[PDB]
Amino acid sequence: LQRTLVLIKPDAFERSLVAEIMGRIEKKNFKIVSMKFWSKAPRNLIEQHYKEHSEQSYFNDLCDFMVSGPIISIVYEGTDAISKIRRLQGNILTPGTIRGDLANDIGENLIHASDSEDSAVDEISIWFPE
Amino acid sequence: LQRTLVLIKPDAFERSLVAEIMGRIEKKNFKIVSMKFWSKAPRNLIEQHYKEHSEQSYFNDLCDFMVSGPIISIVYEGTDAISKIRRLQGNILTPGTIRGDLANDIGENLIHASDSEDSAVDEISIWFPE
Amino acid sequence: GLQRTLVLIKPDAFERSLVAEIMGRIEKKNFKIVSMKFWSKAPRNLIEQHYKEHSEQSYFNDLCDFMVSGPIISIVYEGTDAISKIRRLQGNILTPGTIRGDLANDIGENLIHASDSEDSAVDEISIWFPE
Amino acid sequence: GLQRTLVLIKPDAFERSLVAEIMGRIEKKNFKIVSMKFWSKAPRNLIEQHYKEHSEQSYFNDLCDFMVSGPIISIVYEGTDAISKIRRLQGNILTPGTIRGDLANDIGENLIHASDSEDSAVDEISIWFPET
Amino acid sequence: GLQRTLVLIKPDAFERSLVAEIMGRIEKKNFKIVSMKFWSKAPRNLIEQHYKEHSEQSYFNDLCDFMVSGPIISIVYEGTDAISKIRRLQGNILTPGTIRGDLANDIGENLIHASDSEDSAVDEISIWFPET
Amino acid sequence: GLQRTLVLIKPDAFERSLVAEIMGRIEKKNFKIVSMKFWSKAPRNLIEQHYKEHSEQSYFNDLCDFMVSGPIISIVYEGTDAISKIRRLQGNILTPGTIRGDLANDIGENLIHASDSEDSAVDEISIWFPE
Ligand SMILES: Cc1cn([C@H]2C[C@H](O)[C@@H](COP(=O)(O)OP(=O)(O)O)O2)c(=O)[nH]c1=O
Ligand SMILES: Cc1cn([C@H]2C[C@H](O)[C@@H](COP(=O)(O)OP(=O)(O)O)O2)c(=O)[nH]c1=O
Ligand SMILES: Cc1cn([C@H]2C[C@H](O)[C@@H](COP(=O)(O)OP(=O)(O)O)O2)c(=O)[nH]c1=O
Ligand SMILES: Cc1cn([C@H]2C[C@H](O)[C@@H](COP(=O)(O)OP(=O)(O)O)O2)c(=O)[nH]c1=O
Ligand SMILES: Cc1cn([C@H]2C[C@H](O)[C@@H](COP(=O)(O)OP(=O)(O)O)O2)c(=O)[nH]c1=O
Ligand SMILES: Cc1cn([C@H]2C[C@H](O)[C@@H](COP(=O)(O)OP(=O)(O)O)O2)c(=O)[nH]c1=O
Ligand SMILES: [Mg+2]
Ligand SMILES: [Mg+2]
Ligand SMILES: [Mg+2]
Ligand SMILES: [Mg+2]
Ligand SMILES: [Mg+2]
Ligand SMILES: [Mg+2]
Repeated sequence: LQRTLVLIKPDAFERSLVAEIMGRIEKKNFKIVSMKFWSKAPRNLIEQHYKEHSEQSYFNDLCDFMVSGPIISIVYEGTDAISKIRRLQGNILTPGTIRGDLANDIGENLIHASDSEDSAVDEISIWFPE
Repeated sequence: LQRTLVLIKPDAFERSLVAEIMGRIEKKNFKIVSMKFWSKAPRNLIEQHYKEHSEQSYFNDLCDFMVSGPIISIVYEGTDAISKIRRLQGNILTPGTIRGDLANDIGENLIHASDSEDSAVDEISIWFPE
Repeated sequence: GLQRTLVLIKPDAFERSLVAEIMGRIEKKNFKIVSMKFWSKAPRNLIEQHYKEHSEQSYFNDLCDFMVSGPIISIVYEGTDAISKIRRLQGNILTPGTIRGDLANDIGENLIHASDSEDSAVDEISIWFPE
Repeated sequence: GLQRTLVLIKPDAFERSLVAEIMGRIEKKNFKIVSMKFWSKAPRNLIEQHYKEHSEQSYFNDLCDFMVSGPIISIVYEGTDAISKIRRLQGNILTPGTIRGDLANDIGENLIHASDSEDSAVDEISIWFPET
Repeated sequence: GLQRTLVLIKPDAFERSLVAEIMGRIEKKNFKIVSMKFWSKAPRNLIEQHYKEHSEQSYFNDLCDFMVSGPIISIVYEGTDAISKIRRLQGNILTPGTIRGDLANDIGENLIHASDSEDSAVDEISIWFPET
Repeated sequence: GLQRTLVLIKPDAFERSLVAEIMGRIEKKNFKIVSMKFWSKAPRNLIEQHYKEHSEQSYFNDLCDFMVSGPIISIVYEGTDAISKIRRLQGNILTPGTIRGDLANDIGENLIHASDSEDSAVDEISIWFPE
């Protein structure tokens, strides 16, 4: 039984897919543990969240995009939660997942889910320092 | 163009209807303006929110219920937003609405939506004092 | 005020693959299945009892003919005020939001029966669930 | 008996990605497609003919500019009582359960048009499918 | 050609209100119901017969106590390649797109059983529908 | 990497009322309709061109027969990497999550065609949209 961090990206709000995305996590029996609405995320928070990528050349376009609209940060709890929600997120190639059914751009891909126990602990501390 | 207050009640979490409910408001083109997750709402907040009802004999069962599980408080924005989201909420008698399609008890009815300009201003100040 | 009502999923439901869709609308309003029977063909006897009140109508035989034209499922549903709330779920072909309102388009081929009163329920339930 | 009626999927439907959602509700009510055309941009005179009863109203020009602001789909549907049944499906932005009731929140950007009468239906059909 | 297979809707499905959701996915894949029974409580020997290949495992008793903890529905489905197609629909809790992949998160509370072979299928069917 | 691909909604789609469901899956993956035509009956000519590569197969005539058995809609879709992504949406009757995976159950009656490569798209698009 784990906790993991999810961000619902601005494009979800654009395309009104917010509930669709959350619904898929709900219908798999994961529980909201805490949650925040950000009309525009503090760019500092975004930069930390993507620190890993600061050296990639796409980094700035990424931060620009993540701050160009609302986002929701969620802490989800459930059995094998990190691994499972990752699979649920999927990729824009494989049907059945969130990115597989709804997303279409390597950049505008609707959702973030932590990919490891370390990044999960880390990403939760970023959005939910308390 | 108005702002209104919505609560998603504990029974929504019980029955995993949270996204279903939010989805219906999203698909009608209303926008999240701000939002809070409460694993257990401060009973003080609940009592204020339902002050109007303190004289009714059902009052305490009501507060007990509203605090027996998570709730989400949302500020929604959109044309005629107060009136419309009210209609959307509906009642447990009329199909097509949230309560009409999903709820079934006069007490456990999934959602709250402000019913007037005054109560809307008031209810937003309660959950979102800033 | 807990109650019980009798529901028939009609042959057009199977024909058109709307069995899950119909039941799911009843399930989402928090009604519980209490008894259920699948009938590949319903005894013309049982049908005529079910629609005994209509025996003196022009449409009585085409009704029966149709009700035996394919499978049907009889369900006993249970929940607060079930008799009347499931009735509103069923609705009519004129009111969007209901089962007939969204999915049906014909006076006769209309997907679902639901008891219209307590007398009818107690009565209908007996027909389909003699036990 | 069988009627035919004319539907237009408006540009807001394409923008908001509700084209399948809309056609879906009509499909699930057991109505069939007889004719269908996709217009990346509907010609302005077609739009102006289609709304000709509206030609004197203040909103007339803005309406047409809107209906021309993006793609539209015109569809002839066939089904029992199609005209009235599909009018009802469309509903309005005050009626939960209908297309405009669940999905629309604007007097002008309301996703869909359907013929409102036997004659307006026959008329509207010849505009979008004159080759008959 | 046509096969028949046996499905069980488990008690977790009734608790979580996913009975229509589950049957729906099989219905949309074009499989037909031939037989169906609702059990408010399935008799324990039926459950124990149904899982008899499992009788030596540690989990055997807990499994049966679970399958008896609430209602279940048994269904015979008919369709082309039904056994394998419906096994695949069920999937597992690691495979998005399937019943267990989208809706389940427990090794035991996994909503649905379907026959996994021609023989297990014929066998399982006589257990729940012995009157044939 | 914007692309265009040709999609056919087959006669089983209409027969079974899955036209909106199919298109909606394409719409939700953010693909845009660029051209569209409804055909109450498709010219056996156009079909045979479309399936010219299969002309030497056992199934070639039943294929054609079926493709003319009811309406079809040809759609030109457009979006990043559309040719290949719509192909994965279409999937096969063995893989849940795809159109065929969820909705189809037959080698032949399988609801939808999508271009399998750029050559096929450019080629197919021409057949159905000569203009
Ligand atoms: C790898 C990669 C990422 N990105 C951007 C878009 C993504 O939203 C974000 C994160 O990408 P990445 O960390 O590779 O994937 P995930 O979202 O599964 O963690 O960085 C690109 O724009 N191009 C790329 O090649
Ligand atoms: C009127 C009423 C309310 N309640 C409880 C349940 C409801 O969640 C809450 C509010 O009821 P009310 O203010 O009447 O309706 P709304 O939710 O539309 O504002 O009070 C009862 O339990 N019984 C009653 O008769
Ligand atoms: C009234 C009527 C009913 N029927 C059929 C379909 C109905 O489900 C059944 C009884 O009709 P009715 O009492 O109108 O509907 P309900 O199912 O709501 O009781 O008989 C007709 O075929 N034609 C008719 O004119
Ligand atoms: C009344 C009205 C309609 N419209 C648009 C949206 C309507 O679909 C169309 C015709 O209006 P109207 O005839 O009132 O609505 P309906 O479409 O139900 O017949 O014109 C406006 O843009 N402004 C307006 O004030
Ligand atoms: C493996 C396993 C199964 N089960 C339950 C859930 C399974 O549906 C059933 C049989 O297990 P198994 O044969 O592994 O799964 P399947 O249902 O895919 O054949 O028993 C447990 O309760 N505990 C376990 O460790
Ligand atoms: C291979 C094959 C195809 N068909 C039909 C249905 C297929 O959609 C069409 C071409 O077959 P195929 O190339 O296998 O499928 P796809 O549609 O993915 O190209 O011909 C058969 O009826 N039987 C067969 O064995
Ligand atoms: Mg990553
Ligand atoms: Mg009130
Ligand atoms: Mg009646
Ligand atoms: Mg009008
Ligand atoms: Mg097995
Ligand atoms: Mg191929």
